[PDB]
Amino acid sequence: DSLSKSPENWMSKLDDGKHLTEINIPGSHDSGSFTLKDPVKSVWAKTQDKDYLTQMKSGVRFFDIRGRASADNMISVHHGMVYLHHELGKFLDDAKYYLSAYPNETIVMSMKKDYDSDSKVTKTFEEIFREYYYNNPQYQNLFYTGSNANPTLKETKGKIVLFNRMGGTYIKSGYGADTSGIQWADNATFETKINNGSLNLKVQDEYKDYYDKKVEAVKNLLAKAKTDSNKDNVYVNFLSVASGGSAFNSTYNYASHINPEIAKTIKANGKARTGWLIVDYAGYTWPGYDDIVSEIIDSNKLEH
Repeated sequence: DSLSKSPENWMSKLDDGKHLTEINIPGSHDSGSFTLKDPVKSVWAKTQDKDYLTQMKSGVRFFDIRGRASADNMISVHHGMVYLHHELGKFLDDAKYYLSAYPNETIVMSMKKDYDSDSKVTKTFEEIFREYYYNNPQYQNLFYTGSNANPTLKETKGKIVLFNRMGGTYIKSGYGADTSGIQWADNATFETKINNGSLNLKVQDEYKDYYDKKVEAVKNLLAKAKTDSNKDNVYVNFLSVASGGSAFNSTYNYASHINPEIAKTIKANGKARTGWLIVDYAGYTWPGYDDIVSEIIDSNKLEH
């Protein structure tokens, strides 16, 4: 069958000699926002209703973690100023649990500073993630720590690869893991070289677009990924969009229109390269529409 039909372990069915970059990977934008209940606040701050484990079960492999330093030893999951009711440890344990049960999957975890540190913090966000997470013995063996600039599914399987959005880091494994980090253009389609120029990161993160212009931005990067068999090029394509203050154009409303559309587009294109598509409300299905996660998963060509 399709890999779609077994989302809990689609990556085991792949040829693990593939570089993560050439794999078509579903990701979830602001992964930990599933905790929000508040109806008013969720319009704009909630982007997921499935928890970590359920996300991973539905086939999400890219996780968008944005945090705030709560204390010199602690990172809280945040959507900008909105606290998501847990620390990073929690994502790490769910992730460890899931990888232990499906040791042929890799998880790519993005890590970003999304709001000012608690007044008590005296360390930087990068130092705290590095010392109290990445180098913590608690999470020994959880992270990829190899020195390959462009790691393969075999080298990373059963692990978290850091996708570094902290800025320059002293961490040495993962995407953008150098003292230069990743140069991120605001609300843009852009391209930048990462990992001492080893990789070419091409991102569409135009998070303030309206429906029509977003679909277009997404499809434009989509059409590029499709004709590009360079394993040194990494595509990150965010389907997600900001809502703003009061309006009842929630992130969910935008998602219910963008997801099916991009999904129908991927299906039509068959088995062509998509890059990593980061989506809101991963796994939320609408009767009579194509599912974006499932469509992403199924675009992977099985050859070996």
